[PDB]
Formats: sequence, C-alpha cells, structure tokens
Amino acid sequence: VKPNYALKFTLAGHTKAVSSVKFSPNGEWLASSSADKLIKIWGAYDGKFEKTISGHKLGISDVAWSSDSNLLVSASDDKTLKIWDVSSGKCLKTLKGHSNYVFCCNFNPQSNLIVSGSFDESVRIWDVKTGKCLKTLPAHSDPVSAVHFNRDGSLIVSSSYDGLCRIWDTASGQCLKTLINPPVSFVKFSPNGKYILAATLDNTLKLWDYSKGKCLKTYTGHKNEKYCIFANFSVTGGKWIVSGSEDNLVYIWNLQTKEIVQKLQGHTDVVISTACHPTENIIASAALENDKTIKLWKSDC
Ligand SMILES: O=C(O)c1ccc2c(c1)nnn2C1CCCCC1
Repeated sequence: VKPNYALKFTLAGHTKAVSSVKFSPNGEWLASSSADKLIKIWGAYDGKFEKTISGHKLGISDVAWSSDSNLLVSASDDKTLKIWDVSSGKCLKTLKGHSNYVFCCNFNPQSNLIVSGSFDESVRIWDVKTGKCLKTLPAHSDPVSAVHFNRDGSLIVSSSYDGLCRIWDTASGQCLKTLINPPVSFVKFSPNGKYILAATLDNTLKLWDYSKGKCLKTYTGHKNEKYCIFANFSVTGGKWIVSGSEDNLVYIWNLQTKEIVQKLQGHTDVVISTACHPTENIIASAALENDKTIKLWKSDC
C-alpha cells in the first residue's frame, strides 16, 4: 500500500525563502509565510492566489490558523507575533514580550490561546482576546524550535536546539515531562495525543510514547542537518509521516512499518515545509531560493 502523489499546481509569488505552509482547518485555504515579511493566502484546491497579508517589520518563521479558519497568528524576527483577521487582512493584535526572534506559534483547539516559542529560549502563552501574555515559561536553554497544543488544549509540547522536548500543563505552566542529545528542530503531538513526533538535526524523525517517555519508531532516509523542517501526520488516506528534506524531495513513510512509501520529485531546492490537507489526500510543499515555489500534490489514497 503506497500513495501516488502527483504534482497538480506550482505556486509562485514570495520573493524570499518560504518558512511555513499550513492548510486552514476548513480546507479552503493554504497560508504561506516567508522571510519576505509577508503571509500569502492561496486556494487550497486550485492554488489560486487570494491575498497578501502584510505588517511585520522582519521575516516570518511560522503561521498558524484558528480552528474556525478566521484568524491567523504569525511569528516574526521582529520579536512579535501578530493575530490577523484573514477575511480583512487586518492585524487585530500585536503580541509583544519576547526579547528575540519568534520562531514558532500555534492556537489551541479552543483558539482562545496562542503558544509561541522564541530564540530567547522561552515559551509564552497568550490570550487571543486581549492580546496579553498570560505566562512566560523558562522552557529551554537554547532557541525553541516548535510549540504545539494537544487535542483538547490541556498540554503543550515544546522542542529546542537544547536537545529536549518538554510537555507542559497549559493551565498551570508546569513541566510534566522531559523527553531525553541532538538539536530538536520540530515537535508535535499525534492526533490522539498519546504520541509525539520529533525531528532532530541528525536526519532522523522519532515517534515517542508520551506516557512511557520512550521512542517507538524512527523514520530515516531523508536529509535534515540544518533547517527547521516540519513533519506531518497524514491521516486522510493511508497513515503516513510526511516531511521535507534537504535533498529537494518530499518523503512519505508508513507510520507503522517505518518504510519509505514515496519520494516526491519536482522541487529544485530544499523542501523546507510541508502540510497535509484536512480532508483530501493533498500535500502542499515549499522549497528554498533556487526553486521559489509552493507545490500542490494529489494522491488517490
Ligand atoms: O491517530 C494517532 O494519533 C495515532 C497515533 C499512533 C498510532 C496510530 C494513530 N496508528 N498506529 N499508531 C502506532 C504508532 C507506533 C506505536 C503504536 C501506535
């Protein structure tokens, strides 16, 4: 059982490296962020360019959607996050408090909170409605590379170049577990909240059992020794792990067997980010400056 992702559209418009692509929860849009200081919105199905959202003073590392698909949050080298109304393109709030680049961001499922991680080694939890910081967690001893809420919002997982992943109780800010030293470049909870997928800068993805603090699966064969490359759980068809790679390919693994099931050829630079559509077997991928495009791919399974 293998997927058959094939290229459907190639999207161009950003003028510097893309950093992150994300499909809206309602499936209608793809958002992209870039070192060019811009967010772009594209039709998720035909790639049609929709709008540019602008206001950050420096490049953007990440963007994330609210559960109702109406809001975006972005994390910027200007040391702020911004909350955006997607329909109007307007900045609703600027979240100030980090003392260096903000690298990662996510809403909780309820979408009343945002979590951020920064070069400043902290994780912050913000109130969406007021735009004020509720908690600053002294989370890591090196830049924070990823932050993600679990399925009900009760926990946050963070990762850092310090080699650690940490699980935090959202309401209290207490660290409930540290997974233990290669730099960790990405982390997220599995859909059921019981596992955690982590990328490290030694060409390795790992699936950890949260309750046991133990690694259950590793996924290798790709190249990842430099860039923050996200990894995804693909769940609409076959159960895969999806990731970009520094050899210009999208890698897709069987989650259970760890075997590579497809390598998507087409980009001409590092595939820095990938995202999986919430209902269709559709992948978005973005590549670095020799390539300059976002590609949309479709599989029958
Ligand atoms: O939906 C999810 O979050 C999810 C999480 C882990 C899953 C899964 C679905 N299907 N199989 N596995 C195994 C991974 C390897 C260890 C035993 C479980």
